[PDB]
Amino acid sequence: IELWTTRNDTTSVQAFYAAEAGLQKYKAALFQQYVWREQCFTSLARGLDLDRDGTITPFVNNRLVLAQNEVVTDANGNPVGRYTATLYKDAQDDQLFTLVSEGTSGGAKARVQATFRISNSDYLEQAIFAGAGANKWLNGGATIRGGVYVVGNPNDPDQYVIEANGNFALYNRYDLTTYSEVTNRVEPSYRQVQDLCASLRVQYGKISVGGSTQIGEPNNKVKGVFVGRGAQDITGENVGVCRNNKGVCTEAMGGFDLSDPPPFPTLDAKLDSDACSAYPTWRACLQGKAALRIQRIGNILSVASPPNATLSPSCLQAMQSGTLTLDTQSVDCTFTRLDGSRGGFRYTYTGGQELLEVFGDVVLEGIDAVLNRPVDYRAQSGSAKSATLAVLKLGGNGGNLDINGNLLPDATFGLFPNHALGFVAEGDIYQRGQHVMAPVYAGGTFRVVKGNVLFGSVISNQFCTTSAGNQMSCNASQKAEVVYIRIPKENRPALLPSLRGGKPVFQVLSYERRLEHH
Repeated sequence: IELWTTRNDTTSVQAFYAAEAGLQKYKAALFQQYVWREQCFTSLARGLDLDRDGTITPFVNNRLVLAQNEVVTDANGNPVGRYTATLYKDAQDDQLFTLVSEGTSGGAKARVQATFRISNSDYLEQAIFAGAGANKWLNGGATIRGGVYVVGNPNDPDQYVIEANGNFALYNRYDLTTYSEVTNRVEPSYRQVQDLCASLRVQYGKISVGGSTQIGEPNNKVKGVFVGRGAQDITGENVGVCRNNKGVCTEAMGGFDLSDPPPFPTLDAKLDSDACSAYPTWRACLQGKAALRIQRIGNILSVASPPNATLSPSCLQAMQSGTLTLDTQSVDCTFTRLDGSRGGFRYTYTGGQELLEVFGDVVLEGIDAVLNRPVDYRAQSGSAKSATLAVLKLGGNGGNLDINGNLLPDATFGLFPNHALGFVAEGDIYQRGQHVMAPVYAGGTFRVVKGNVLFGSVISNQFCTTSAGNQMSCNASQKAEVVYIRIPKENRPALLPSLRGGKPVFQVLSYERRLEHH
């Protein structure tokens, strides 16, 4: 709202009010279009979603009319004037917008206008976010339903960071009927999605694409391929080809398309997220927000949380060795709070279909974890049905995770992705179970066996596929698969990274009002 003192005649002041009525109405609407995108995502420079249903009305010749001859009314609801609000985008900078409201009132005409700089967070949505690798970021076959973001090595922007010549497919849809009886773990609205919002981004480096590689499909194809310094760093036999089961099928194709892009999140760097931004490091955050937190320096197991609640010796017995393996004997790491709330994790064994409930977030430092049998999970943190398990390194020991059986959420409790269990591993992750449904972070590398599929997302410094569980050699030629399933920001494991494309800004660069007639 803008208030000022004047000595102008009543006539011109009413012309100003008419215009200022238009500007401040649609400055609010413009800001509201800015908050609706901080909640598929498309930038403001490509139009507005005036409905708020995904229908975008674009800018024509950099201009978009928001209101033509709309009338301003007095307190009694009679016409005092008309105004016309027009929204203009800058030809050069796709973040600069000018809102203009020409007003008229009783034969007096006034014009007021404001320039904004608007940029959205653009929460990154990819099946695989890769880090810095070893000079290899994805090794071995893969079929990725979702985006793949790779950061690369800033001190070598000439390194092919993806030399896919076959053995690699990246799609922008999935349907969960194609997998063995896992559809009853996911919410109806989430079982077949045809817009995954996939893209290929590589911040530092080049990429090569050879025959039978498939970045998108002729029908449903990827929403952009933004690599390195420009379109120059998109090499290969298959660029511009978009025939079926070959080539790069893309809408847009240039260089890395992000300002303020996020670095690979690491335990020892600040992680600016709704839960962890106050702490100096992501690790300090996990440590401090953990419900259950156990450390292990050599043979000592020191409990650091819950500091005012008791544990069962069964719980601490299980991690004696420095490796928590679940398998065939139940382990109860829960405790009860002051107010009758539970905390920790509990792992029952059935004979059939196991259970691992997690109440709040739990982090084990200097401890490895292996879940050696299929297990259903249930997780909550008071209101929300989400939680995190962290295995962190401590003195170079621990921090690895092994999921050798299936790992799904329990249908009874909740359904994906309104029910998710997240995994932070500072070391490596090896999945030999056929189906695990979780968002996953591996500070080191994330290994997976041909044939097994992970639903959720992997953030990891390296991704690798292997021929068999026996193996740890990355050279593989068959395919593992990752299926990106968006998890809504609410009911998302708080202690996981929330990677943003850019910084959120809604800032006024200038404001002006001119009288144009009497």
